[PDB]
Formats: sequence, structure tokens, C-alpha cells
Amino acid sequence: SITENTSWNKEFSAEAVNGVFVLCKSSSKSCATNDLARASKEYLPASTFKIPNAIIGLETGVIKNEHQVFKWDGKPRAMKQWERDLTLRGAIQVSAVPVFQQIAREVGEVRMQKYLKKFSYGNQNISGGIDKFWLEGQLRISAVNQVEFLESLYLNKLSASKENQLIVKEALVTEAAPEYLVHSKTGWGMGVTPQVGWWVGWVEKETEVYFFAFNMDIDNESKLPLRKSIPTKIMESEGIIGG
Amino acid sequence: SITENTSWNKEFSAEAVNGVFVLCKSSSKSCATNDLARASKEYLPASTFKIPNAIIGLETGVIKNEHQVFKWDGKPRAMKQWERDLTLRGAIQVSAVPVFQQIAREVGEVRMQKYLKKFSYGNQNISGGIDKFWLEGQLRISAVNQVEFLESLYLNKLSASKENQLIVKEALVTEAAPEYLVHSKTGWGMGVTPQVGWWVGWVEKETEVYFFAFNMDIDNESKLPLRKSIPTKIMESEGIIG
Ligand SMILES: *C(=O)[C@@H]([C@@H]1N=C(C(=O)O)[C@@H](S[C@@H]2CN[C@H](C(=O)N(C)C)C2)[C@@H]1C)[C@@H](C)O
Ligand SMILES: *C(=O)[C@@H]([C@@H]1N=C(C(=O)O)[C@@H](S[C@@H]2CN[C@H](C(=O)N(C)C)C2)[C@@H]1C)[C@@H](C)O
Repeated sequence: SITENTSWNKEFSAEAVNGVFVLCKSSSKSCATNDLARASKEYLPASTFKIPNAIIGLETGVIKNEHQVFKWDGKPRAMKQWERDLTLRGAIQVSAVPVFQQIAREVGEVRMQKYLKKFSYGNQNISGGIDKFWLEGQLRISAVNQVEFLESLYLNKLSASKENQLIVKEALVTEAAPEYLVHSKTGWGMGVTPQVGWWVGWVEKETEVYFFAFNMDIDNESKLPLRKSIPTKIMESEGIIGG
Repeated sequence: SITENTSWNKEFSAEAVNGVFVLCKSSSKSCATNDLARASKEYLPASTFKIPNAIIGLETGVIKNEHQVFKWDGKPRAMKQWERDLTLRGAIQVSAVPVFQQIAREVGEVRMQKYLKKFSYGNQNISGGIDKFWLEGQLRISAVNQVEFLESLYLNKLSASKENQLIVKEALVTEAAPEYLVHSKTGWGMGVTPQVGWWVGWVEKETEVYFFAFNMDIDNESKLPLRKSIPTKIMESEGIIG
């Protein structure tokens, strides 16, 4: 149920990219990858962890509803993009880590641990501090596991209410056309070596659905756009993205 | 306390059309329009009815859940874009009336009437045949009432499950950026005279929300793009777009 698509490393060679793409039609029982070994290798989730963190935040009541506004207290934040009040969708889409760090502290270790067990989320290792484990701690997850987790979310089959799964799904829409709809989330983990870049999500086109996860080593910061463009080119070539 | 902004009319006269835009910031208690009278006048909803129809289809269980596929039976349809299997978002986004006429049939008049009452939807008149009333029947709704209805949907305050309100909201997304999200639906009602063009929806911009509803008299298909361009120009003047 996972096959190595040699037809794909051609897209990684031009930019000298060490990375993996996993692409599954309908279910995680029909996947292909450019690299079987790397597909199952676990990497720091970085900002992709905002997807389970948001679901857990809602399930525990730490996050009130999709209308909650996370107010900026005026204190300097690492990125200018974070120095403003944010909705839940805004916090996710601009990757506002201080909002999610506060959410993780309020969830707490015991509940965080349990929910990552219920979600089968990577190595389920939350060592390194309740507000740091997905940034520079021990949590690790593979591209295959990402696509299993997102398929569950799409189907409302995670161990969470359908309502809370639906709230997080709308928060992840990144491209909307009358032809197709994309839900997705990037990551850049600078707290590990090599640094890791992610783009994960799913595409609904016509009456089909494709789940994907991409990660790569980030050799330098100017390579960051490849985390979306390489998988985008692959999916465009297969007809998955595009009208 | 809806306010009249007469300067907005320049956008209609620039394009030789008659119509109304209603725009509200935060809630339906802070609204402005170019034409106070027309803002409250009721017009056939046409394809904008797919919003309540979708919600009612899910509430009644006619639509199983968000992943329902509406299979095309091979019989010819009025638009080639409807001759295919469609998801709920697909059917809404291409305005596939045959899908919604089958939903309305299965819902039935008694349940359709009950929900339009709960939703305070226009004159709630579903005379005209169960699969025709919003296309050539007696149903009529104003721009103000569309904004009130969509405000209730945004807030999950319609008389339907939160889940089903969320499902239809995702089906209505038409533009997405990290801090800017648009949910919207067009309409063209040619089963009435004059014909009516609509665009209704709401914009979530940073932490603010703006609800809107636009309609205009349509001679024919050629003026349909104005349903988006006139609202876009007014909302730009209000600082919402850029
Ligand atoms: C997540 O993995 C980490 C964050 N992801 C980043 C990235 O993808 O560049 C940055 S935050 C960045 C601020 N400008 C961007 C934006 O506003 N949009 C793309 C909408 C995102 C950061 C390193 C971290 C939070 O773990
Ligand atoms: C609804 O008001 C009516 C429909 N609205 C139409 C319109 O706005 O032109 C047409 S269907 C139209 C065909 N192409 C459009 C589209 O976005 N795609 C093909 C992607 C949809 C129709 C008269 C009616 C169904 O009530």
C-alpha cells in the first residue's frame, strides 16, 4: 500500500533537495513516495503541530470556539506578523507560536500526552518542556504518519468531536477554487539539525481526495519556498492541483 | 439604524445598472446601503437559496453528511458543468440546480416551510412547486434579510446543528488568505421580471467581519460580472479589500 515512485526525484535534483513526498489517493492505503526510507523517517513537526494542538485546545476547552480572538499584549514577538490580535485561523495560518505555546501550557502535559496517544501522533514524545516539545524537544513524526493523521481529520475519525474537527478544517483552507479546494500547513523547524521544512495537507478535486505530506532538509533560508513548490509541481503534473 | 451612503451609487451608474448593496461591519446592527428602500425590497433568491437548502438538506438527513456525492444519472442538464458527479461544495460552487431540486423534493413542503420559518427567510412563501419556488415561484427575500441570515450562519445561531452550519460554511469559501477569508454565493434569477442578479456573503479580515448582500436588475447574462465588481469597488472604498 506504499510504492516508490521513481518518477519523482527529478523534481528534487535541480535544487539539490534531500526530501520526501508522500501522496495518497482516497485513503492512506494507496500511497506513493519518491523515497520509501525517508517516507517513514520521523522528523520534528515544528509548526505542523499546530493542527493537533488546535484540535486538543478545542477538545479540552482551552480554546473556546472558532470565534475566539487571541489578543496581543503588546510585548515584542519574534515575527512582526504575530504582533496583532489573531483569530484561531489567523494564528494557525501565520504560525503564531506564542499563541500555541500558551495553548499548550493550558492543555498541560497529562492531557497533551493522552491526546497524542489517541491520535497516534508520531513517536508521542512530549519531552523537552510543555511549550517546546514540537519546536526543539523530542517529538518526531513521519510523512506517512502525517498523511494518516490528516486522513483521519478529513473523515472526522480522530478521537475528537466532529464539530471541533470541522472548526480546524476550515482554519486550514489555503486555496479555494470552484474546481478544487486545498487544506494545508507549512512548517520550518530551525530547532533541529538539519533544519526541516514541511508542507502537509489534502486536496479535494471533483469527487476525489488526495492526502499529501512533504518534508525536506532546509540547507539555507532562501530554499524555504521549495517546501511548497516541489510538491505543488508534482501534484500539478498528476492533475490533482489545477482546474 | 441602517445608514444611507449615496456616494456608493456612482458604482452603479458607472455600469448603467439599478441595484442595492448592503454592507455591515461586526453585526447587522451597523449597516450602510446606497438605497434605503431597495435594501428592504424582497427579490427572488435564485441560486442564493442553495445556502438554506443545503443546511436543510443536512438537518433533515436528506444529505447524509459532508462527503455525500450527488451522482449524475446521465440524463441531459441545462449546463455541461452540471453533467458530472458533484460534491456538496461542487454543487454549490457551480450552482447545480438539479441537485438542489432533488434535495428540495426529498425534504418536502412541510419540512421546507418549517425551516424557512425558523430561519426567518424572506416572505417564507414556497408556493410554486417544491422544486421551483426559489426559481420561478413566490419566494422573495431582501438584501437586509440575506445579511441577517448569513450573520446567523456565521455565528452558528441558525436552528440547525453547529456541525451542519460548519459544513455549509466550508462549502461557501471562495477566497482564502492567511488573514482574509471570503464566504460568498452568486445568483441569477431569470424566472422573474425583471431578472435579478445577486452576490451575498461575508468577509473575515483579520479579527473583523463584514457581511454583505448585493442585488441588481439584470437584462441578460452580459451584466452578470457586476454582481462581484460593484461590491468589490464599494468594499475597497470602505477599506475592506486592501
Ligand atoms: C513553524 O514551523 C515555525 C514558523 N513557520 C514559519 C515559516 O513557515 O516561515 C515561521 S512564521 C512566518 C511569519 N511569516 C509567515 C506568514 O505570515 N505566513 C506564511 C502567512 C509565517 C516560523 C519559523 C515556528 C512557529 O515553529
Ligand atoms: C442560480 O442563481 C442560477 C445559476 N446561476 C448562474 C450564474 O451565476 O451564471 C447559472 S450556473 C453557472 C454556470 N457557470 C458558473 C460557474 O461558476 N461555474 C461553471 C464554475 C455557474 C445558473 C443560471 C440557477 C441554477 O438558479
